[PDB]
Order: sequence, then C-alpha cells, then structure tokens
Amino acid sequence: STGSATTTPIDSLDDAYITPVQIGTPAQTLNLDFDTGSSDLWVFSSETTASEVDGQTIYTPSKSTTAKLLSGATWSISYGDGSSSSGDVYTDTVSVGGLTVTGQAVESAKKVSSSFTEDSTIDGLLGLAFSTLNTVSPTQQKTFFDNAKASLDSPVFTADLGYHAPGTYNFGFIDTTAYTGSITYTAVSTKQGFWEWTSTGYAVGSGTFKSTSIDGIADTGTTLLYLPATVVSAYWAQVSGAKSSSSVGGYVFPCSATLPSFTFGVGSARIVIPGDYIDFGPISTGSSSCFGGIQSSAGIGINIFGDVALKAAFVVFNGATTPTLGFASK
Repeated sequence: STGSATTTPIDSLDDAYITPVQIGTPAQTLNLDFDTGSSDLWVFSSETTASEVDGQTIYTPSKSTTAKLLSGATWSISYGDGSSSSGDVYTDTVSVGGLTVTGQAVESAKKVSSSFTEDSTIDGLLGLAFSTLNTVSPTQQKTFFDNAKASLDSPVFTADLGYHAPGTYNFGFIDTTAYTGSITYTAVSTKQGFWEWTSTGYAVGSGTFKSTSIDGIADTGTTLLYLPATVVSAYWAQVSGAKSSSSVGGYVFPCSATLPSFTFGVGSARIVIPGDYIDFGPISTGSSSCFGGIQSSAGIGINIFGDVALKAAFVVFNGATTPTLGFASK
C-alpha cells in the first residue's frame, strides 16, 4: 500500500504545516502537525478541558463505531519549546492520504498548554520519530508509520515541504518526479529515538564550504534551523546590523536586509537554503527588526534541522531494518 497527503503551512511564515488525517468511523478529519521529532499521535477531543479549546476541530470517540478505550492507558508529553499535553488513549482507524491503519493509538487530550489552545489551526500532532519515544503508559504504543510499515510497498515516508506553499507527505514510495538530481543517503542513529544524522559541513552565501561534522535531528515539527553557535555567528556576521538579542530570544536582523543563502552538507552532496527561507518577519507587528530562521542550538542540547532546512530538500525517512535518511535538491 501507499498514501499521499498534501501538507499546508498554517500561516504566511511557514511556522508549521498541517496535514488532514481521517480518524474513526465515520471519518472525523483533523488537521495534524506531522512531527518527525516526536512519537505520539494526539488530538484535541471531546475530553479536552473546554476552556483550553479555542477553534480546533475535536475528535469525539463516542461518535466513532471503531473507537475503543485503551483501558488504563495514559499519556503526557512535554516538547522542547515548553509546550505540553496529556490525556487518555483510544484505538481507532486512522487514514492518511488513502493509507489506513486499524488499531492505531489515538491519544485524546484532556489538557493542553496555552500555546496549543492559542493555535486554532493545529488539531493535534502525528509523531513520526521512533516508537521508543512514545509516552503512553503502562504499554508504549507504536507510531502510525511503525504500524503501517509492513503493509507499505517500501518501508519509507518522504517529506516535501513547501516554501510559502503546500507540499506533500508520501508513505510507501519515492516520487521520482519530486526532486532533481539524485538522493544522497546518510546514516541514522536511533539511540535517542530521533532521525539523528551527521551533516558534513556548511557554507554561507557564496563562501567556501567548511567541512565539519554537525550531529543533529531531522525534525519536521520544529520551525527553524538550530545549529552550533560558531556556525550561526558565521552566518549572521554576513548580514549588516544582525545581532543576537537576549530580549527577543535569538538573532534578529534589519527587515531591509537581503539574506544570504545557507548550504549544508549531506555526504558529498549539498543542500542550498535560499536566503528568503531564513526570514521570519517582524519580531512584532510593524517592527523593522526581523527574526532569523537560523538560530543557536546552545542550551538545547542537540542541533535541529527543522523546517527551514528540510523545506529546501526532498527528504526520505527510510525505515528499513537499519534506518537511513535521504536528501535531494528539488
């Protein structure tokens, strides 16, 4: 089997992407944030504290003839950005782009933190990291990909995120029309539960490539590109007036600037992030200070190839017995 679904930016900055997901019988369609950095499929629901729901579409398990309470199971997750959610668990039928999993754990939120409430466009998350990170207790549950894998034509999914435009998540096949050149594959460590890999270096604008190993995660659920402070300083030094602002929380730059590109290495191959992809707009409405899309990972504990990087590539998440990651230009 295969599936194919369009993923759409939630706003004009590409702060996140939402993908429609069918849950239950009859189908209830929720728009979920596909997150290769986590491993829980959780939704706003009829059980979510009423004051914490503000415009999201909810899953109502009592209206699904295929929903079953997973008795005794609870879940609770905290993301690196400080947001969180928790609740209980149902199993139900879940379909993405025509690919169906029966018996998928659907984690129903009883509580969500303020950032989730405040984002009316995201109805929940669909985790695509390794199932070892799943938070369900006392019986850990499998991700949608992990459940679908054996049925797929090939044990892979691909992320093709758009810049200020829709893109595609495919399951079970590689669309050879969706990229240019060849796909370069690189090794993955699953030891921390992430799609963790080592970039071979970087360049700023038209500058020379610096060969250096950068260990990080391919994370569709993180907006920005977080890299070591040395790399980030070298980038922003090429933008007149750019500076790190403790009060804003990262590098800012004059909105009048033209940003240079940023290149990262995948083996001997190179992925070029255009300068425009690094502009996250005014820090507050009407400001002439703009927020940068490349930020320091110091204090995070890991480097993060988030959407800013991934949207410049066609990315293969290869879930073969030994997982790997593939990157192509597009």
